[PDB]
Amino acid sequence: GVKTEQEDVLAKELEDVNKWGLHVFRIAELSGNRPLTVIMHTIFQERDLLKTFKIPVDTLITYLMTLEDHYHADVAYHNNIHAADVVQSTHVLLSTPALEAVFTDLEILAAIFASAIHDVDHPGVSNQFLINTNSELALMYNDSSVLENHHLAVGFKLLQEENCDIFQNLTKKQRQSLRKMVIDIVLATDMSKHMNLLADLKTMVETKKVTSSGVLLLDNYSDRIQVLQNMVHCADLSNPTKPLQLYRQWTDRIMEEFFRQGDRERERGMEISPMCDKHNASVEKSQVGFIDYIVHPLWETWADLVHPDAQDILDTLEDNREWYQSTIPQ
Amino acid sequence: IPRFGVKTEQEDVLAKELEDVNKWGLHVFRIAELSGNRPLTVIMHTIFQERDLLKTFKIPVDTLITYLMTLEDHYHADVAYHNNIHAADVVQSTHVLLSTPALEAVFTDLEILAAIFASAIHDVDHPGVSNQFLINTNSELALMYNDSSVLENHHLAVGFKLLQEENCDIFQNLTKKQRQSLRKMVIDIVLATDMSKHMNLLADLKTMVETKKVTSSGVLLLDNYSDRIQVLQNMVHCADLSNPTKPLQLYRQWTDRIMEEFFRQGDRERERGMEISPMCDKHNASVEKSQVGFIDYIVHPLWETWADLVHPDAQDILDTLEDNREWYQSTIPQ
Amino acid sequence: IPRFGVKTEQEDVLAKELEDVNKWGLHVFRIAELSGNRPLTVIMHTIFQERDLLKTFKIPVDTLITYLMTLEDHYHADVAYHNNIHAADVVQSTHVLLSTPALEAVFTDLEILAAIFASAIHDVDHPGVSNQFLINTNSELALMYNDSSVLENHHLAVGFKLLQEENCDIFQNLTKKQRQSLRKMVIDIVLATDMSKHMNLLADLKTMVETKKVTSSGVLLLDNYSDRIQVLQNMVHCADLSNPTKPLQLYRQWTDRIMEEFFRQGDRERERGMEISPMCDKHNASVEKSQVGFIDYIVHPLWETWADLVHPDAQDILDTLEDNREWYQSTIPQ
Amino acid sequence: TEQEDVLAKELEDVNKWGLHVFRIAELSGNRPLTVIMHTIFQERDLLKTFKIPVDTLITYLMTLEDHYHADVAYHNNIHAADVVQSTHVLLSTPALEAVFTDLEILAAIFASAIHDVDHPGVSNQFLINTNSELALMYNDSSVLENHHLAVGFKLLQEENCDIFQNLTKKQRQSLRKMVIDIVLATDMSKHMNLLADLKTMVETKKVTSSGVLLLDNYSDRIQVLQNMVHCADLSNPTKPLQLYRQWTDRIMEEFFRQGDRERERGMEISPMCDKHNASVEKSQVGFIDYIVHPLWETWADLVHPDAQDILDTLEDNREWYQSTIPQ
Ligand SMILES: CC(C)Cn1c(=O)n(C)c(=O)c2nc[nH]c21
Ligand SMILES: CC(C)Cn1c(=O)n(C)c(=O)c2nc[nH]c21
Ligand SMILES: CC(C)Cn1c(=O)n(C)c(=O)c2nc[nH]c21
Ligand SMILES: CC(C)Cn1c(=O)n(C)c(=O)c2nc[nH]c21
Ligand SMILES: [Mg+2]
Ligand SMILES: [Mg+2]
Ligand SMILES: [Mg+2]
Ligand SMILES: [Mg+2]
Ligand SMILES: [Zn+2]
Ligand SMILES: [Zn+2]
Ligand SMILES: [Zn+2]
Ligand SMILES: [Zn+2]
Repeated sequence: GVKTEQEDVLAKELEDVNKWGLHVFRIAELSGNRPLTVIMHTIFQERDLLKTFKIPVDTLITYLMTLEDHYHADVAYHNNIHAADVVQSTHVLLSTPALEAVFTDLEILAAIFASAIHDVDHPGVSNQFLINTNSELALMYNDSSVLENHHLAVGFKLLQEENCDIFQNLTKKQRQSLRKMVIDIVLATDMSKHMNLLADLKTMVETKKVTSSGVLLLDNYSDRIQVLQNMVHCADLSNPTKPLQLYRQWTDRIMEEFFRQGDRERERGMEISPMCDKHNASVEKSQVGFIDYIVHPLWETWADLVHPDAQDILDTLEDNREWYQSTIPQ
Repeated sequence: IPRFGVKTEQEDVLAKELEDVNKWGLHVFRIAELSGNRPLTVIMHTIFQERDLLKTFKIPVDTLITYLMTLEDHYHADVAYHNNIHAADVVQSTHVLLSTPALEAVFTDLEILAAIFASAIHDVDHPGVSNQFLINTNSELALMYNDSSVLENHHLAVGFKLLQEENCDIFQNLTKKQRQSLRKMVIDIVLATDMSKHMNLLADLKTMVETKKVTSSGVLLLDNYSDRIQVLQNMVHCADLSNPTKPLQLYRQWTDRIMEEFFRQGDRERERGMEISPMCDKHNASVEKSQVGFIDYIVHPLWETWADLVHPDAQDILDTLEDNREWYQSTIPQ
Repeated sequence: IPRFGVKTEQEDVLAKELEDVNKWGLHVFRIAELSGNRPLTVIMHTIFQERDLLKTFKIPVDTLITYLMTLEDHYHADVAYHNNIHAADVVQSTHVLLSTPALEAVFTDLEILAAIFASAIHDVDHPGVSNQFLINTNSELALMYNDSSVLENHHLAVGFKLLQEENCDIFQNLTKKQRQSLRKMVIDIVLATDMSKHMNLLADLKTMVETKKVTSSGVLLLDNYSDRIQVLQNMVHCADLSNPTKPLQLYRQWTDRIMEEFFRQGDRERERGMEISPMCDKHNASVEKSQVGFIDYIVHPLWETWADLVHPDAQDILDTLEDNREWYQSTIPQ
Repeated sequence: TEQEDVLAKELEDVNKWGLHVFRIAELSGNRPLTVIMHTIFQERDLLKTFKIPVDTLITYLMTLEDHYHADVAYHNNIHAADVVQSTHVLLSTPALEAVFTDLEILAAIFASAIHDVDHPGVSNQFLINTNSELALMYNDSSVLENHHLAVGFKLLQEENCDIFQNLTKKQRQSLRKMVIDIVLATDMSKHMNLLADLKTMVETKKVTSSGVLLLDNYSDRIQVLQNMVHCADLSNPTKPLQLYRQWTDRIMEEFFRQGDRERERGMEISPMCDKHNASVEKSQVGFIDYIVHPLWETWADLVHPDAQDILDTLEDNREWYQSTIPQ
């Protein structure tokens, strides 16, 4: 945008880039459906990643638009807006006090890049649906973390398009390390890995060693990646912790995507997946259940790790939790 | 969706619309809305039944429906022109062209099957951007197909690959001979939809019109495979370029869609600092002029030659084309 | 249609050898020669007939043979160890392990089919280099599989993909539930052959041995999918690492082959200026020492645990392993 | 070093037609493709011209050579080395002095190097008949040729393998198109049209102020490069008899293996692939009479008289096989 209105409104919104509760939907509209491109770019300047890793601006914008282009516009929930949100949320979690000066620039880059591509080329249906229809993607990945593996493959592969290699100036050592962290992070986003991820996180909280700086102590890759994996995982499962105004938009979108999968399964004569049958759904009830058995249990543990950094996030969560609970019909 | 084995009110209305399946000018857009965005599946199913293809090739009905929905699911809902509605249109248009009097009893069931299947998969998984855009961005699709008929090769590969999903092999009961023949014809047909082949296709079509030969029943005579497939390639190519030959109401809807798709590519090209492709600049475009040029240089030359081949069965179609051409002519702002 | 699945005038001598298909120590190399380098095809064919799997799963014989030939053709003839002979060996070995008294009537026909098929495809299209080599060169394969169990994921993909070639779907008559169950078990088994999972597999095998339960019949009790697939994973893993437990004559040919393959990789890593992988440096090698070490830290701890699970069915296999270990120890140049 | 001397000794003929490519294979430890490419790249100063780091070049050459099947009797790294070296000699022909740019030269050499990479040792039809994944991906059209290209370019993406990293975008785009055009033209299904176009060019042949071929447009320039590499690919019968017979034995061994596999599967056995009903000699004479001679004869015209000796050797070899045809 130039010295006009359309710009001011966008730039004014990008001002909240470092705050939980960013009006990502507003930005999506204002940026002409380029929330991932503008939010990623802003965060990259904000963290001075272009300079640090010598990323030509044009290569970065080209890769970003390409990546965003590979998110499906026709998918209600798993699209570029969700990706921008997970990225922005991770960017905020990276700045939590308890993690001050803990992670390197490269590790920061990995968490942000991973967030950016963690759902690219999502068809809007689950792994199980792809497995049951014997999709080519499922045959390729042996029914294991099919989509997650695919998100990774596409994210890296897009680096190869014209003027898209944003890591062209990283040394071989940086590339090997970045790639491994990105893979470890994205694969951890598969919900089939939630429980174990949460378990290890709790075990870590029970070993919580703070440094002379009062900041978490991570002296090995295993601990370092585990925090990064859970961070991005919390960001991916953070809709319930956002201002009700946003949380509600996310809920309607996920439900629309689920119901759409349900209709496809109904068409094909397949068994309709949980929460995907629009004729017998409990949106309000499912949200409460989602928060009770997964979101709240996860964020609570995370709050313990960075205590008291995420205290406000939890309150918002428990609050939103009540809101939906009180909307449950009778 | 029905109630106690009876059609729903919507299914009934859908059925009444499908009554014009054998007519040029079907309200394909209404069919799309009434079918819940399943124009390709219903039109294909209607056509297979009408032509008794399920029995002839022993295609179980469940398998056909499953493959149809799967094929339709792979057309992009976010692509304004090259989507399932366009596929359904090319299918129904080819279906009407196959029934032309001049081609009565000319083709076998397998050739008919091939022309129809080819029409159904001809643009599957179209990304909404041209081959050149895929080539210039060094997409993996262009790498895989060596920048040659990139999209056309991809449509074919996807069309056939989907037969491998659960209960999707509609050709499971065909012998190897039928399958190799079917496959060869379908591949020959779809690759012929690449506009870069237009001129040579048209050159060949004319050659045939020059040496055209009618049989005992005033029907076209096509010996060798070269001439039979050539006619099928041109038939599906005509169908793919039939929007301007349709009643103005339908034609204008197609024009809005292709222009919307073109402008989106232009916008992406501009964002990327790439040269903007012809007719893709929403800031510097002449929709009317382009449609006039499109008809004069490509569509009319092709259809006039086809009208000649099946003379005089395509007379009305040609008259409608010329009328739409003049209409756009008088709209060009001066 | 031939007797053993492949034409051969030495068929008589092939029959003599194949009579030992149920025996530990089959002359797989001799069978490879007599069958015309078709060890995997004839041995698999023989086992399927013997176990009556063609009848049970309604597998047409021509389809089974076509798939087997296709699968075998996809093992590299230029790879000294991870080839069709190793595949045939693992299959036959798994076949014997499945027949151990302690497991009589424990596994279903579907589970048996999974273990055998998994063994057959577990190394298909192996390039003769390790996962790290594929990862360090940024190969397309490692890119696709995100550096995780690259080869193993590939073996599975190819194994299932080949079912799509002409007349190769040996599972065409299985119900959808049988296919999904089979598919899941096969994947679970092949992914477990990744040596990076050896320790965790063994640790679990030991825990099972500690909590070992038997039925009224003196047969292993396996209550849940978890314990079932675990025994099958370790079973195939044992067969894959069974060379040191075979008659010295056979064991030595396997050692010569794996060493040749390792050195082959070492020369490639040397040319490329890469760090040479362990045991892959022909200039600094201790073949004998390495075998003894392999037995002491990997092979014996695994087989001792397996022997305890099916005690005393594998006592002779364990005794041979120890006889062979001593042999290599006595050949270490001092 | 003892053999390093023999290698360098043999490599002195890299500019000569009839190089003992088989000996180079042995002396180099089966690295003919890599060594010959390296020599030619230095010989033509290509590393400097395009700023190709030596380490990157050799890594890619080894990687490309590794993707040639060592189990395949004919379409392997030895055949690729041979086609590259032959293309190298043809490019140096007097009638073409200073005609082609270093990018066009690079294109022809590169294309020759990758033109058969990852060849399975069976024909396109075999792949099509078995519904192989490759045929499904390429819609039964130039299946293998398309694949050779795809692999050739994909391998540039491996660790330190991008030999074109320092070419401008303009050069990369131009090179890619030329390489694709050249390799796709090695598909025998394109033979007749290529020849027809080469003959036409010979009819309307024009030369510059220096007497070298006058190639005015891309269409004409690429057509000459396509046919050059095509001639290099079909140059076995033009080499001295001793090498030629070694190649015939290799191709027949590959064909027979395919025939054995087709018979095992109950498939129709492809022409010349039935070891129980073969006519090696007859096939070579027919191959020369209907394809190799018509092609080389027209090329000889185009570069007259540069290829006279090559054509004479070809005709002699043909007479030789003729005399071995039974009955
Ligand atoms: C994996 C899935 C069960 C987790 N899950 C869920 O249950 N509901 C209801 C959601 O809305 C949702 N959004 C993301 N993940 C979600
Ligand atoms: C550019 C290509 C899609 C061909 N083409 C075209 O040029 N114009 C103007 C159209 O309206 C059109 N509609 C379909 N194809 C079209
Ligand atoms: C680590 C192991 C799986 C690979 N490995 C090995 O190291 N040695 C020494 C062998 O003899 C051997 N035989 C098969 N695999 C082997
Ligand atoms: C027909 C052709 C494509 C295959 N073909 C052949 O038939 N003969 C006799 C050869 O010597 C030969 N050399 C390469 N290709 C060959
Ligand atoms: Mg996800
Ligand atoms: Mg098209
Ligand atoms: Mg293995
Ligand atoms: Mg070739
Ligand atoms: Zn997500
Ligand atoms: Zn179309
Ligand atoms: Zn193995
Ligand atoms: Zn060749």
